[PDB]
Amino acid sequence: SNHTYRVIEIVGTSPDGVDAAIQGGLARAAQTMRALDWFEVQSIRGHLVDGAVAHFQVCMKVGFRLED
Amino acid sequence: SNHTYRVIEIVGTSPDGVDAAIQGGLARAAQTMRALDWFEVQSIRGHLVDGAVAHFQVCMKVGFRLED
Amino acid sequence: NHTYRVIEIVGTSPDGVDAAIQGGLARAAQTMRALDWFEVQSIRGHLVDGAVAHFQVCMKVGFRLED
Amino acid sequence: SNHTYRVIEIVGTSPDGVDAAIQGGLARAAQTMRALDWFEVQSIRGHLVDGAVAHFQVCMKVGFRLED
Amino acid sequence: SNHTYRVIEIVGTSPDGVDAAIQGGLARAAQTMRALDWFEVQSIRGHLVDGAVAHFQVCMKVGFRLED
Amino acid sequence: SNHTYRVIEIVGTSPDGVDAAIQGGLARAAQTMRALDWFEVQSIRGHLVDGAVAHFQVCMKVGFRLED
Amino acid sequence: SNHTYRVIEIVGTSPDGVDAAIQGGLARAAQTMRALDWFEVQSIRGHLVDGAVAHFQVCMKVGFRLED
Amino acid sequence: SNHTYRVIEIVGTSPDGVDAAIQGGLARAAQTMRALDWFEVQSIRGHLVDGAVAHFQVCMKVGFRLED
Amino acid sequence: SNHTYRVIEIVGTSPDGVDAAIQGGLARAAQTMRALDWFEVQSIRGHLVDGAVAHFQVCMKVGFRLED
Amino acid sequence: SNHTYRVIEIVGTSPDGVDAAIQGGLARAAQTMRALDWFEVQSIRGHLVDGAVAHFQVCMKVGFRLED
Amino acid sequence: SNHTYRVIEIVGTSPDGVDAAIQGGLARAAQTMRALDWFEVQSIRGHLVDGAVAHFQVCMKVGFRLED
Amino acid sequence: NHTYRVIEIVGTSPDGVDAAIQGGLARAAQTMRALDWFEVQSIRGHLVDGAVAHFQVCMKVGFRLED
Ligand SMILES: CC(C)(COP(=O)(O)OP(=O)(O)OC[C@H]1O[C@@H](n2cnc3c(N)ncnc32)[C@H](O)[C@@H]1OP(=O)(O)O)[C@@H](O)C(=O)NCCC(=O)NCCS
Ligand SMILES: CC(C)(COP(=O)(O)OP(=O)(O)OC[C@H]1O[C@@H](n2cnc3c(N)ncnc32)[C@H](O)[C@@H]1OP(=O)(O)O)[C@@H](O)C(=O)NCCC(=O)NCCS
Ligand SMILES: CC(C)(COP(=O)(O)OP(=O)(O)OC[C@H]1O[C@@H](n2cnc3c(N)ncnc32)[C@H](O)[C@@H]1OP(=O)(O)O)[C@@H](O)C(=O)NCCC(=O)NCCS
Ligand SMILES: CC(C)(COP(=O)(O)OP(=O)(O)OC[C@H]1O[C@@H](n2cnc3c(N)ncnc32)[C@H](O)[C@@H]1OP(=O)(O)O)[C@@H](O)C(=O)NCCC(=O)NCCS
Ligand SMILES: CC(C)(COP(=O)(O)OP(=O)(O)OC[C@H]1O[C@@H](n2cnc3c(N)ncnc32)[C@H](O)[C@@H]1OP(=O)(O)O)[C@@H](O)C(=O)NCCC(=O)NCCS
Ligand SMILES: CC(C)(COP(=O)(O)OP(=O)(O)OC[C@H]1O[C@@H](n2cnc3c(N)ncnc32)[C@H](O)[C@@H]1OP(=O)(O)O)[C@@H](O)C(=O)NCCC(=O)NCCS
Ligand SMILES: CC(C)(COP(=O)(O)OP(=O)(O)OC[C@H]1O[C@@H](n2cnc3c(N)ncnc32)[C@H](O)[C@@H]1OP(=O)(O)O)[C@@H](O)C(=O)NCCC(=O)NCCS
Ligand SMILES: CC(C)(COP(=O)(O)OP(=O)(O)OC[C@H]1O[C@@H](n2cnc3c(N)ncnc32)[C@H](O)[C@@H]1OP(=O)(O)O)[C@@H](O)C(=O)NCCC(=O)NCCS
Ligand SMILES: CC(C)(COP(=O)(O)OP(=O)(O)OC[C@H]1O[C@@H](n2cnc3c(N)ncnc32)[C@H](O)[C@@H]1OP(=O)(O)O)[C@@H](O)C(=O)NCCC(=O)NCCS
Ligand SMILES: CC(C)(COP(=O)(O)OP(=O)(O)OC[C@H]1O[C@@H](n2cnc3c(N)ncnc32)[C@H](O)[C@@H]1OP(=O)(O)O)[C@@H](O)C(=O)NCCC(=O)NCCS
Ligand SMILES: CC(C)(COP(=O)(O)OP(=O)(O)OC[C@H]1O[C@@H](n2cnc3c(N)ncnc32)[C@H](O)[C@@H]1OP(=O)(O)O)[C@H](O)C(=O)NCCC(=O)NCCS
Ligand SMILES: CC(C)(COP(=O)(O)OP(=O)(O)OC[C@H]1O[C@@H](n2cnc3c(N)ncnc32)[C@H](O)[C@@H]1OP(=O)(O)O)[C@H](O)C(=O)NCCC(=O)NCCS
Ligand SMILES: Cc1cc2nc3c(=O)[nH]c(=O)nc-3n(C[C@H](O)[C@H](O)[C@H](O)COP(=O)(O)O)c2cc1C
Ligand SMILES: Cc1cc2nc3c(=O)[nH]c(=O)nc-3n(C[C@H](O)[C@H](O)[C@H](O)COP(=O)(O)O)c2cc1C
Ligand SMILES: [Cl-]
Ligand SMILES: [Cl-]
Repeated sequence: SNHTYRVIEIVGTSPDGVDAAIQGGLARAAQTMRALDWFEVQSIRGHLVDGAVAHFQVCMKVGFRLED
Repeated sequence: SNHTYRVIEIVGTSPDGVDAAIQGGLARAAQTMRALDWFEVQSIRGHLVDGAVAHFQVCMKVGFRLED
Repeated sequence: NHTYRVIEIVGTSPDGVDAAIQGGLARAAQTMRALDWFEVQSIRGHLVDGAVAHFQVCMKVGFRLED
Repeated sequence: SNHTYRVIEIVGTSPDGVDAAIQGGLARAAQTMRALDWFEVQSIRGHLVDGAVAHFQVCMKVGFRLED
Repeated sequence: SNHTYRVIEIVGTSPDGVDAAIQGGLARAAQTMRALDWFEVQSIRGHLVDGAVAHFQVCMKVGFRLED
Repeated sequence: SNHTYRVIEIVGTSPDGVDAAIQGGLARAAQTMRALDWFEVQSIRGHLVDGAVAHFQVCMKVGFRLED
Repeated sequence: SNHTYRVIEIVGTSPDGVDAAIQGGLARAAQTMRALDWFEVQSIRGHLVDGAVAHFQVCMKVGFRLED
Repeated sequence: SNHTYRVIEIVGTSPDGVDAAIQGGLARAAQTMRALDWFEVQSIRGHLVDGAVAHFQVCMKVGFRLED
Repeated sequence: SNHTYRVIEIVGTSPDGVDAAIQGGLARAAQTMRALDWFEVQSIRGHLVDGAVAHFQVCMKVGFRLED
Repeated sequence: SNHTYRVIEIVGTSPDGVDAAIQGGLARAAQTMRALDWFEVQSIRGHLVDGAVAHFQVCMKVGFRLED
Repeated sequence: SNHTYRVIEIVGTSPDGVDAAIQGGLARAAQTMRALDWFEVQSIRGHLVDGAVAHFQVCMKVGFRLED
Repeated sequence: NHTYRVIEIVGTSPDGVDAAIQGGLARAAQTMRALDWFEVQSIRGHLVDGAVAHFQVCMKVGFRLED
């Protein structure tokens, strides 16, 4: 037989930067999901409070292997 | 950093128009989902019957804050 | 089994997006048969006196080809 | 001689729908700008409060003729 | 009212080609999902081993009718 | 110093696959049109009947040389 | 008014350049079509012979107002 | 620090072609803007009158170095 | 309804990285603009000198609420 | 590790179909290139003769790991 | 039942225009490469010196038949 | 006057996006001359044990062609 994958979309956030947002988001996914394989960034965004980046926001597609 | 969002995709439908289709799709999401925050229209389509629009169909991405 | 044709039109209306969509499809319906679906390609409009004179909705329209 | 146009980007908002957001945004532009000619929609979005569309948000490119 | 569709994203795989990969992914979705209506290919990819295609990988959006 | 080409859009269909759907569409185009030169796939879609692919649907742009 | 427009797709060609390719195609559309209003360039392509550009090929969408 | 660039969008027009339209728009921008560095074409369009191109219209993003 | 936003485009730059480029561009915007609300990265580019990155350059759309 | 990959672009062709076109091109890349890892389909095109598909043409990006 | 094509990317430049920039790039490609078949413009850009276009820059994809 | 070549590479790094970008350009710099610019095409990564094993940044890299 042959594997099928599922691709969900999440947004990781961090006040520090793009990498921390990515990893922040993936950690929350890892808490409940198994067989996480890859991610792809869809967009990089952020919210500004008093002229400053309050949160970096990285929208990601996340691929994991489907269990039966 | 801590907050993570989930982005699901739905198609709202209505015979009345684009707004009606958007609000009908979102309304079904609100029956089961919590902390809904935003939507984005991916496309606007429709099925035609008797040379007129039977249903407007608006495809939407919908973001909500993930609970623990 | 069936082959479909996809043509591109622009429906316009001073009232809004729905009316523009419908205005355009109705003109298509006058001459074309077996119209099945549509997809909006863009939503534009012409402005006069700083207000929307016409909403213009570019659509692709799919209909089943006859023999 | 021959005309040049300027293309700015705005987001109109309304709690009623897409058309009202478009027109809401264009009215604010008209208050200060002259020779407004066309617009194109870049995206349709919205903010959700208690499962409901609080504001429809329509990001638009707006073209106007440049004065000298 | 009038239906709302849910649109999920999966990746079908097969060593045999694009069709088999497509039918492979959908067969896994059909094991657990009801009222599957349509699919759209997002991309066609593959992993290569020793200079030959090990698996075709077809990423699909898949739309089904939501139950209450 | 001369020729102009026309580009029309069709959707070929077939229960057998992507290739069959491509050829099925082009064959209909070949019944009436002359000097067909190239095609380009715009999208691969399909309708699902109780979990299986009923019809593969391949949307194509088809280019042909215009006669005077 | 509440006019409807038709958008067709053509490829104008010329050995001289992009401009010449655009007007070559539009002239051919102008031989049969009425109320031509606008064009939009989709792509700029060409064919190479002996390491030179034999023909510039400009693919255009051409919008015209439908008569009754 | 290190510079920030501003990126504006204009439409150059000319009855003569794409180059002249491009140079036309930039000449108007250069009348009032300083430290113009680059441009990128977004689209090439035109208005048609009596079956012929009245004006070429080239939409450009234009980047200049911000002063303090 | 009433609130309207403006979306300008800027390129932040830094020799240090992507985050640094983002924050430097936004910082220049905050010196003169008020009620900044969000940004979106349009692209990530850079200039190379001596076979290394002299400056990271992140192109950003930046939205702010229009005052009366 | 901290490997770097090279992505090249090829068009595989076959009169038989899409799958056959993909593997035709990959086999030619496999005749000279080492550590081929993945491909992504960019477009599916073809040439028409006598109203039939003479050659399926699949444009692919092909990623391989750079050696030292 | 055979040929494979290679697709490389170059940027032709010229102070005279888009066409000249296209031909200038292809001529360099013609100096070393054989069986050049087509090109496609990816983007039209340019560098500005004190308000005027210094160099038009046309990025192209260039396709040629691979020899054995 | 000058013609440029645009190649596509993927720089990787377990540390982040910048390090991935730089890791990739450095490998390019080992063999290529007159490297002038880069553009990021995508940011991806491989996951192991539910954490980022490698950040992968696909880039187009422009360099001036010699004669
Ligand atoms: C609601 C939601 C955010 C909760 O996610 P979460 O809190 O992060 O984690 P979940 O509660 O989903 O738990 C993960 C589930 O996937 C399962 N799972 C984890 N990895 C898996 C994988 N590799 N393959 C198959 N199943 C897996 C877990 O066992 C668990 O299943 P269970 O609940 O049946 O025991 C998420 O499930 C979701 O967004 N679902 C979609 C909801 C939707 O489509 N909305 C409808 C509105 S119209
Ligand atoms: C199946 C499905 C259509 C049903 O959606 P629904 O009828 O709108 O409601 P659900 O059954 O998902 O219930 C909502 C869930 O979200 C959870 N929830 C709601 N809002 C949440 C939020 N803000 N954060 C975290 N969890 C939330 C609820 O607790 C509930 O979970 P539970 O039933 O396990 O306790 C939908 O969940 C779905 O499409 N998900 C799976 C699709 C899929 O990927 N299938 C794989 C086939 S290959
Ligand atoms: C700040 C801003 C939002 C204010 O806009 P507004 O309140 O809606 O209206 P403005 O204050 O701009 O007034 C319109 C101006 O354009 C002029 N104008 C109007 N239509 C015009 C047209 N057809 N052609 C030329 N000028 C025109 C008006 O005369 C007025 O000029 P003036 O201020 O020199 O007297 C807007 O000007 C803007 O976003 N500018 C860009 C700021 C920017 O780039 N940010 C830099 C941060 S890095
Ligand atoms: C977890 C997952 C991989 C498992 O998928 P699966 O093994 O193919 O099938 P599931 O276990 O989800 O079962 C499908 C569910 O949808 C329901 N269902 C099926 N078709 C439906 C439809 N047409 N309408 C409404 N509900 C439907 C089924 O009853 C079942 O619900 P149940 O588990 O409460 O009984 C998949 O559900 C998924 O990717 N969910 C989203 C997880 C997610 O978003 N993670 C968040 C991490 S941040
Ligand atoms: C109506 C339609 C679906 C029927 O297509 P079809 O049955 O496959 O083929 P047609 O009946 O059009 O026949 C093809 C025509 O093109 C001509 N033709 C074929 N190749 C040609 C060529 N390369 N150069 C010039 N003419 C050519 C044929 O001679 C024939 O013309 P004729 O019957 O007037 O002599 C199709 O023509 C179409 O989609 N037209 C556009 C419809 C439209 O835009 N409607 C607007 C609604 S708002
Ligand atoms: C066949 C074709 C190439 C011939 O085009 P052409 O030589 O440039 O011009 P045509 O022969 O179509 O003549 C132009 C038509 O448009 C009509 N016309 C022109 N402008 C019009 C306008 N503004 N509004 C309404 N009608 C208009 C003319 O009356 C004429 O039709 P007529 O022969 O009934 O008088 C072209 O019409 C075409 O590609 N049609 C579509 C073919 C198609 O879809 N095939 C499907 C294959 S599956
Ligand atoms: C109004 C507008 C059309 C007029 O443009 P214009 O006639 O070509 O030139 P302007 O009058 O704006 O003059 C350029 C300004 O930029 C300044 N400037 C020029 N180059 C600069 C640079 N490199 N860095 C910083 N400032 C610069 C000039 O000093 C001048 O400022 P000043 O008017 O305060 O003296 C144009 O400025 C515009 O589109 N602005 C945005 C309006 C807008 O966003 N509207 C909001 C409606 S909701
Ligand atoms: C010229 C420019 C670079 C200077 O930007 P800057 O140095 O960052 O600061 P500005 O000079 O724009 O000053 C900020 C303006 O925004 C206004 N403002 C700030 N935030 C605002 C907000 N939230 N809502 C409304 N107005 C606001 C300020 O009052 C000020 O206007 P004023 O100087 O007329 O009183 C910039 O304004 C610009 O690029 N605009 C014009 C570009 C253009 O379109 N030129 C046309 C050439 S064809
Ligand atoms: C010219 C070309 C078509 C010939 O390709 P080909 O026949 O398939 O194979 P080549 O002749 O290049 O040989 C493959 C090379 O890759 C090298 N190689 C293979 N896999 C490798 C890898 N994983 N890592 C590092 N090197 C590898 C081989 O050593 C061989 O080089 P060598 O001749 O020094 O031993 C192709 O190399 C090409 O298109 N090059 C680019 C041309 C170009 O950019 N022209 C610019 C015009 S302006
Ligand atoms: C290095 C480079 C810029 C030089 O290009 P150039 O000076 O215009 O041309 P080249 O020196 O490569 O000569 C073209 C080669 O392709 C061959 N060639 C030309 N047409 C061919 C064809 N259609 N089929 C097969 N080979 C062909 C030529 O014979 C010559 O090969 P040879 O010298 O080994 O006999 C170019 O080859 C290139 O961009 N290569 C890829 C660089 C790269 O990917 N670097 C990785 C850094 S991480
Ligand atoms: C000029 C044009 C807009 C007129 O459109 P219209 O007035 O709305 O409708 P038409 O005049 O084409 O009439 C509809 C045609 O489609 C046919 N038809 C309707 N539905 C059909 C379907 N489902 N399948 C096949 N044929 C169908 C009708 O029989 C009629 O053909 P007929 O005139 O030979 O009897 C025309 O359709 C068109 O845009 N064709 C293409 C123009 C073109 O390509 N020109 C090339 C310029 S270079
Ligand atoms: C295999 C490959 C990755 C090796 O890359 P590498 O090890 O990083 O560097 P190379 O081995 O190519 O060496 C760099 C070349 O570019 C040349 N060069 C460097 N900078 C240059 C520049 N600015 N302009 C022109 N030439 C340059 C060098 O002189 C050298 O050529 P040489 O080997 O003839 O002396 C190769 O460059 C490649 O990917 N080529 C294309 C592969 C291909 O198209 N194969 C077809 C398969 S179907
Ligand atoms: C993906 C693809 C794109 C092509 N684009 C063009 C084009 O834009 N213009 C053109 O004239 N020919 C185009 N062609 C046709 C090629 O020029 C064709 O392969 C060539 O003319 C055949 O000659 P050969 O014997 O060298 O292979 C394209 C072919 C393919 C496969
Ligand atoms: C915009 C464009 C796209 C093209 N795409 C392809 C293609 O994908 N595959 C191909 O083989 N030829 C392609 N071609 C080349 C055409 O097939 C070419 O115009 C034709 O073969 C020339 O024959 P003719 O005498 O009928 O004009 C393309 C040409 C143009 C202008
Ligand atoms: Cl998506
Ligand atoms: Cl933009």
